[PDB]
Amino acid sequence: EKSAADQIVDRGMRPKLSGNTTRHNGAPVPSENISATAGPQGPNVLNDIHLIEKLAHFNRENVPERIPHAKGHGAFGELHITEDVSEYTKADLFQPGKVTPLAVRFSTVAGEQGSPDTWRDVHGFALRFYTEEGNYDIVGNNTPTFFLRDGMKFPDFIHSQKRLNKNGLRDADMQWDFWTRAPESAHQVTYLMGDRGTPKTSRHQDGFGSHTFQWINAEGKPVWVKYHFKTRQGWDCFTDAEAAKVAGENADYQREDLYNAIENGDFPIWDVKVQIMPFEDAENYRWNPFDLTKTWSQKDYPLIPVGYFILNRNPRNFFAQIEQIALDPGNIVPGVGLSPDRMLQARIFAYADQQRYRIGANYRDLPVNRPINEVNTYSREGSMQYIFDAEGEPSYSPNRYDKGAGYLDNGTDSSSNHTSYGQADDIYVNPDPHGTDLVRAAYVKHQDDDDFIQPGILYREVLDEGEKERLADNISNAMQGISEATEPRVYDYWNNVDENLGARVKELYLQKKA
Amino acid sequence: EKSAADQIVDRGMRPKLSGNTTRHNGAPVPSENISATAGPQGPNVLNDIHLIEKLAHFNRENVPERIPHAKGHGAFGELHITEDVSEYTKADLFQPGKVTPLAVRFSTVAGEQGSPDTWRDVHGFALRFYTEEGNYDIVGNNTPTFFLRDGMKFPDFIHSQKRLNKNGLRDADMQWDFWTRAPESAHQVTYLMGDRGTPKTSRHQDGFGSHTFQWINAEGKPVWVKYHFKTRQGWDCFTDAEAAKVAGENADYQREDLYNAIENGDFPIWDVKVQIMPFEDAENYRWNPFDLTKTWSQKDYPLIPVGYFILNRNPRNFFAQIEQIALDPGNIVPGVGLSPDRMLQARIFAYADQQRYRIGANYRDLPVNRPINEVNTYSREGSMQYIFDAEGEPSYSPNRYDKGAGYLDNGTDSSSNHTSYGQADDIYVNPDPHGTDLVRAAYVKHQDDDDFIQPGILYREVLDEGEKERLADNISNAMQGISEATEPRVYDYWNNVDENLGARVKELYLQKKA
Amino acid sequence: SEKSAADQIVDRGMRPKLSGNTTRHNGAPVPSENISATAGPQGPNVLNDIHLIEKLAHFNRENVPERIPHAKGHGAFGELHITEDVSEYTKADLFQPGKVTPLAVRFSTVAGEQGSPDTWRDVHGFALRFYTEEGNYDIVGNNTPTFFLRDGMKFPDFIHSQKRLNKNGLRDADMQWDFWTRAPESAHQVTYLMGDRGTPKTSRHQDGFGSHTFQWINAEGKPVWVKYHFKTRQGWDCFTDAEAAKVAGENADYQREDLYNAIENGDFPIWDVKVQIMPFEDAENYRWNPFDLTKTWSQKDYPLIPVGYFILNRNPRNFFAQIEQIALDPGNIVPGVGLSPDRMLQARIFAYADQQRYRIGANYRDLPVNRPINEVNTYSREGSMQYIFDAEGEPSYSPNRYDKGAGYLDNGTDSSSNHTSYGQADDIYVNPDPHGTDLVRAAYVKHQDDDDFIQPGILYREVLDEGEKERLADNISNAMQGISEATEPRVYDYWNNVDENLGARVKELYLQKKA
Ligand SMILES: NC(=O)C1=CN([C@@H]2O[C@H](COP(=O)(O)OP(=O)(O)OC[C@H]3O[C@@H](n4cnc5c(N)ncnc54)[C@H](OP(=O)(O)O)[C@@H]3O)[C@@H](O)[C@H]2O)C=CC1
Ligand SMILES: NC(=O)C1=CN([C@@H]2O[C@H](COP(=O)(O)OP(=O)(O)OC[C@H]3O[C@@H](n4cnc5c(N)ncnc54)[C@H](OP(=O)(O)O)[C@@H]3O)[C@@H](O)[C@H]2O)C=CC1
Ligand SMILES: NC(=O)C1=CN([C@@H]2O[C@H](COP(=O)(O)OP(=O)(O)OC[C@H]3O[C@@H](n4cnc5c(N)ncnc54)[C@H](OP(=O)(O)O)[C@@H]3O)[C@@H](O)[C@H]2O)C=CC1
Ligand code: HEM
Ligand code: HEM
Ligand code: HEM
Ligand SMILES: [Cl-]
Ligand SMILES: [Cl-]
Repeated sequence: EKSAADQIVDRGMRPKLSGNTTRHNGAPVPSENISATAGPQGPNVLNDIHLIEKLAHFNRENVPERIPHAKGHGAFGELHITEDVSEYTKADLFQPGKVTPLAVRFSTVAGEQGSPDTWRDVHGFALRFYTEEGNYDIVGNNTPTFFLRDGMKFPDFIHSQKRLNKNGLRDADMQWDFWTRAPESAHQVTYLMGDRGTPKTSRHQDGFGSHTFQWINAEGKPVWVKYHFKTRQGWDCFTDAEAAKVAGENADYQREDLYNAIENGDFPIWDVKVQIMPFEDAENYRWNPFDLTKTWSQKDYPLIPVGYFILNRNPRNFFAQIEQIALDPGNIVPGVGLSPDRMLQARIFAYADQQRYRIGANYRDLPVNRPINEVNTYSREGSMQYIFDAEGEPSYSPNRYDKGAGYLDNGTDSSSNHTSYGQADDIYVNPDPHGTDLVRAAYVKHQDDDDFIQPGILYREVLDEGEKERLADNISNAMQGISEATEPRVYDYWNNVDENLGARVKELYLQKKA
Repeated sequence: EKSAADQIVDRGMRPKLSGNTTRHNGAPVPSENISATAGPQGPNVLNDIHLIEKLAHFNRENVPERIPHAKGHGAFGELHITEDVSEYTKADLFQPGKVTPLAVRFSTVAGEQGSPDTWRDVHGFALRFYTEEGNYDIVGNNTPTFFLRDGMKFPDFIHSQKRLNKNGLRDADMQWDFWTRAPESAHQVTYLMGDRGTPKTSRHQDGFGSHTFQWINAEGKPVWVKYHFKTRQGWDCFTDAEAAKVAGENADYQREDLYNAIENGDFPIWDVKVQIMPFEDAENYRWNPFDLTKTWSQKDYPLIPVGYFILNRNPRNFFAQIEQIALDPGNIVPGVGLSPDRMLQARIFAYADQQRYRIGANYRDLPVNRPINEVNTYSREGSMQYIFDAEGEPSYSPNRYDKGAGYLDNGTDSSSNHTSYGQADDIYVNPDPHGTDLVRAAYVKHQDDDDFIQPGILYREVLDEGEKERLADNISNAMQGISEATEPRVYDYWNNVDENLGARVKELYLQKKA
Repeated sequence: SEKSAADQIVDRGMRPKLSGNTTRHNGAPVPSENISATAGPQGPNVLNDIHLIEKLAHFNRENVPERIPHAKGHGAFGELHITEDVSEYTKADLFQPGKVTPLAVRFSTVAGEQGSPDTWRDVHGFALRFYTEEGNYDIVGNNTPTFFLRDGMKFPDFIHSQKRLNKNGLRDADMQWDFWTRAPESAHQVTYLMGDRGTPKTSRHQDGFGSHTFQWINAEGKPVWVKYHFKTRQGWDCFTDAEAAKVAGENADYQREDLYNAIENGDFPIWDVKVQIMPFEDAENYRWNPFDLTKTWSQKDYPLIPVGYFILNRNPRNFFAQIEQIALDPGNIVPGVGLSPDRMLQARIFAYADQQRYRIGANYRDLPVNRPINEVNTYSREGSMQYIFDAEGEPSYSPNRYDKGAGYLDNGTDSSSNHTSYGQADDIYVNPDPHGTDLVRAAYVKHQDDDDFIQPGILYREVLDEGEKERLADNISNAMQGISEATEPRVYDYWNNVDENLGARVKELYLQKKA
């Protein structure tokens, strides 16, 4: 019952201790039960050192929860490569036969800590691979798409899914007012309002990178990729009513399920697959290949196998290793790049920015966040600096010593004299930008790009009749509480997805409005 | 539609705005919808100033939640004095005819920010009165008693009610292991496991100061007091099953109920009453009068009316005025004092300590935390200093200027030359300390002091047959999941409360188990 | 080389020497430390230069709140060696015969901020940590046997008066003297401060003192009162007022640099560790209140008793990580050591950890320099930046059904109900008579010779040589420059109260320099 992740999860852990407790300076604790007073009925004294230390540290246990994805849980495990994808990527963890330790965190989106796992919501599906060339995180979701195509709109969407400023209540009118006024949301809202909005567990859902990313091979050739993590346990979903019943019975149903499964040796597995779009295919694809609200059809780009991952290790300490994990899509490694997906580009900034605040400036030094290789950096100081460089090493580059600089640099000067390095392939090999100016512009318009065609295809060509009916039923449930002003916007929105769906949504909504 | 609290709840509020949005420097925002790129398909530029500002501030929305009592909600209103209690207290807010603005926050204890209002739990009942001699907070609960008599044990109790370190799950075995090994808990556990563990709303419960406090009149004469807030709406409780059903239907049931009631003009009212124990009655009472786990019998000390309070104003902004309120039992005013209740004495330190961290060093300056009178303090600086003293005023006392010093001081020197002020009645007029040394000691033992007699009396003399049966049923439900190691300890604990209760608890537990 | 017993401690958290190329904080290779990525050579900077943003953002977060007070300081590591038998007086492990214990020290000024000169006239901090087998024992002392105040309520007043005016950010002579003359309990320490010892040349050329009365308790539980004295083997060596001010401009880090260089060159500074020991029963009848910080115990009544020595033989590996982030705290006591009814000390026992929780973070105790050598067994958990955590599944509460344990007075299995009592809290201190049964705000118990002026008067009349007496008056009159006309007579009276001849000379010199 060993795990490749054991090295990682044992970092920072004390041995088992017994006898008597100590204060934080190591001195023996007199009592955990009775505080010191000036006479049995006299006042508490200021100098009960343990009392104050115990209370003060208790007072500082809590830290800001994530916004969004506050409610979550995770595990550790292993990635196993079983295919040869070296033609497409030089990324070390993806080379033939590689086995790489991993962490994963699953989550909901809108609710706070302690909110139920089985509220209808997207679920986060966020992986870290502790690779030989650094931590590579694929911070995904249980959906191949998402609600928006521009990060500028992300805080609007998340406030609309959270609580009204006046009274701290979540609100149907607000959710639908936003969604109908941001019709790019239709693809993901259709997915969310279906059966997959309420998966039973974290084990019984697929995961996806959602965004288009780039793979680059040893020769520098790029291809566009999408990640699919296909559950070996299978999709398994509650109905709307079932999900609510479970929310009241066990708000931590999914957290408990994953813990139990691993504790019992029932290790969940996902097959890792990719869609691969040749660089030359992108401009002419029927949909914009970088628009997050557009999936690539699997009839055009079938899933290609890479390997599998398995979760075989529960955390040693939930707070230290899961609450404090700092999963970040900007944690890329050689052989992997980004794309002109504006949502992705905003994310590459946003996660580390939040983590610097939520955890601290030195969050990268915490056991679960350190890579397996040594970090060679000129960064220094900051709050709670546990790790520091070898004595006397330089704080600046270029310098006259040997600590070094970037791989493009010579290590000895500032690259003046008009030195150029060229295309920043490590970010991504870019396609045509279609303009020479700083602009605020639409995405390049491809033949079938609109806000409604893909969820309409889902409804008309993929869903069975039971799925179609449950979708309409779920939507009409989610509509209860909207204002009269919002009603026709919602009718119009669903009509635009499909006129039969829209008709049925309105029919059921009106029956329930009573 | 007016409230005395209007002055307070309007502090910090912007006027209604329209037109277009602005950045935080006041410059016009170009778009809330589209971010700037270098070409339509080019990379996002670093200098989309609004994008980064919007994302970065979004990233910092969350702050540490309270530990404990994270999940709560509140309102504002008025305290009205209707009786003359000036013979007992000189406290300004309690003088005849006085009408004082108030805030209140209600809460659960164990769960985090998103957790259901209707989990079985104690409910917090925390009041601020914005008096002419400062903010006076009575930070109470919906129970006249509590689980412990020494603050040293408080973090143990709260960890036992929260989540296991390994897996983030709450745990029955942990809750009962602590409760039965800390049998002082029996009084409150009996109250908690009865109907009152699941009140339907915040309006349908009493509130209590719980601790013994002190009242001092204009002549300096002290009496011991306990606060009772008697609901005019009446106690109204869910069954165990009903509370869980509601948790799944609406995790914010009580928050929503209070908001709706006030919005609809159905203003909830509580009658404010006190028990008053003469200073000379304390040593000879059948129970220790300062032990939080001991209530004063209302047969011995009947409720004496003081006035009523009414909640007639919802917050303008929930986060700003409720999440950020810093309710603190150390917020006492002239005419009110403490007592040798060790729990109370620990609390007088603990709340401000947490608030300095949870909110910030300058939390007292936030609109909802400022008193109505001007604060004259030598404190200065700290993070986010909004309010500062008049230009050039001195930073130290004693000084040669006019800002002043304490009311006991002369305003000109340091009170050297062996100056004494005598008894610190503003803290409390103390009873005998029963010793001359710094000690860790039991409370003074009164005739009927033990851990079990009071809940036994509740069971044997107060509860009706349905209440007694539901109590046993609730306990046996809450026991599901305890280890075989814990079972006999729990059987014994309940037998100590009452032999018939204990027998029924074991009977129902064994029926439900396996 | 030169080994140190402190090597274990100072090596904690240190990376090996690295070469080749730099990496981002996720471990991926850095393309450039020189050029940022743009959309075309003359195009805009792109958002997704991940290294650029990470480098700038972590740079932006390098600074942390400096200490208030004692912001400007520096330190080293070394060894405590016991050479005498004091076991009849204390059971404290580090003080037992033959014991060798690793140590840290930080020296400092008081009023100035992080960038301010080491040689401004000021008290100097002398703060020791001993990494003992029974926990970290810190003696957070100063280079004076006394201090300005006898009640912690007044401490923030004194420190604001030594810092900057609220309106304009300037330090101010009038404010300093207005406070001192209105708080005449300050006279003892101000006399010490204004003499030669206000300007020691280096950290090595000054004594250290615990200042407060502490308590020692032996194996049988018998207490004695003690004061610590750390007697420099290098000897007191002081600048004049003029010399110190010149050095302040020439090298603001004169003392920091001196200590670094001394240790690098193998010139390890040493102090002899001694105590005054006052029998418990002597306390009530001493001519001065033995718990009043403004009162020293005469060495004629209580001579210095030798204990051992300490030596500084190791420079820090990283100044910020090991010195700026050290959390020295007088509340870090160990078995065999206790407190006393010195109200300044009692306030300090609260204040340091309180500031450190803010200045560093909730989990500051887990940083390499702050961890003891023994394992910490605590039910505390979580908090920001939790690096260290308990063994998997260990309980978070006591009493519990497992083995993690509780306090040494507890039984480990219940809450000590049923009216359990443990008795006198000797680990805090064996208390003397409290002289009352009520919560009060009261003077200290008045001993025969207690006043605010006799002790500095004795220093002036019986201890100082003629040169010291004259330089004292000259230094005081220099420090008075800038006081208001209102403050002048207060200062004249204050010095007259110390000694009429000193007062006359102070006024003479002050008026010569004013006009
Ligand atoms: N292309 C993609 O990456 C994905 C697309 N979709 C949706 O399917 C539509 C067609 O895509 P395309 O790949 O061309 O067609 P395909 O028929 O090849 O794929 C349809 C996909 O939809 C999934 N699916 C089945 N039931 C549901 C449901 N209740 N809710 C959400 N998804 C479900 C299928 O999973 P299964 O094989 O287990 O039946 C399958 O992955 C798209 O418009 C999109 O909305 C959904 C998931 C992935
Ligand atoms: N003394 C006090 O301040 C209080 C005591 N108690 C409990 O009552 C016992 C007797 O106290 P005493 O004042 O001498 O006797 P009393 O008969 O005068 O008061 C009994 C109290 O118990 C309340 N009560 C009724 N049902 C329940 C229940 N389901 N769960 C919890 N409380 C309930 C009553 O409320 P109501 O009048 O509305 O029926 C009343 O306030 C105590 O041992 C204590 O456990 C409870 C509340 C306050
Ligand atoms: N009792 C104590 O713990 C100390 C007292 N003092 C001062 O000395 C006075 C007499 O104390 P007592 O112990 O009875 O007499 P002692 O003669 O036994 O001791 C006098 C002390 O004063 C020190 N001293 C010498 N020059 C100066 C100076 N320039 N500035 C400050 N201190 C100096 C001496 O150091 P050295 O032996 O090297 O000459 C010695 O430690 C006290 O009122 C106090 O002000 C000062 C330091 C410690
Ligand atoms: C521009 C759009 C988005 C922005 C700005 C954004 C930003 C953030 C931030 C700041 C966090 C908190 C990170 C932390 O504090 O550790 C977060 C959490 C998370 N986000 Fe996003 N997000 C966006 C869209 C997405 C998308 C499209 C996905 C999936 C493809 C996603 C998946 C997740 C997941 C899984 C988490 C939780 C990670 C964990 O378990 O720790 N987000 N997001
Ligand atoms: C020694 C025992 C206790 C300690 C150390 C303690 C400490 C605390 C702390 C630190 C907070 C968070 C405050 C904040 O961050 O704003 C809190 C919340 C709270 N406590 Fe306690 N507590 C104790 C027992 C009690 C008792 C006996 C009562 C009732 C009589 C009580 C009622 C409350 C309430 C109502 C809140 C939430 C206040 C709000 O709504 O903001 N606590 N407690
Ligand atoms: C009631 C009076 C006093 C209070 C409230 C007080 C409080 C403090 C605080 C809060 C710090 C900053 C600690 C940190 O953040 O690490 C500090 C620094 C310091 N204090 Fe005090 N102090 C008092 C009097 C004294 C006395 C009498 C002495 C010496 C006997 C002393 C010696 C020091 C030293 C040496 C430092 C710097 C420690 C270091 O180098 O890190 N203080 N003081
Ligand atoms: Cl920040
Ligand atoms: Cl803090």
